[PDB]
Amino acid sequence: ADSVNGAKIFSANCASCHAGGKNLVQAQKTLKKADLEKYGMYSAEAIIAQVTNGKNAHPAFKGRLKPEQIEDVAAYVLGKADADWK
Ligand code: HEC
Repeated sequence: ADSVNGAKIFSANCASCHAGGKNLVQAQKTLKKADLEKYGMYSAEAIIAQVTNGKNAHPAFKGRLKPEQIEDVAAYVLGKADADWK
């Protein structure tokens, strides 16, 4: 997958709710590494799944994003989390 492209996908599709790796509307569930771990989301497969089909009422992106773009934003998210969202 492509982290750098994922940044772009993230800015257009995720950052409204997850700016800075945070969660503007549900502060308990951010994209920081510790919160991803807590919720069993610290993996590309988990993130892809969440974003694709959107369960837990999460926005679903299958309609508007290609698989490859979903893979890309997931790798982006994991990279950022590892870097503590800079
Ligand atoms: C609001 C309109 C959102 C947009 C757009 C996206 N996300 Fe989101 N995300 C949102 C909420 C309200 C929650 C918490 C409830 C839940 O379903 O988990 C989340 C959570 C996530 C998580 C899990 C974070 C954690 O458990 O700590 C991930 C990994 C996630 N969101 C990823 C993500 C991505 C990649 C997005 C764009 C493609 C995206 N979200 C958009 C709300 C909203």
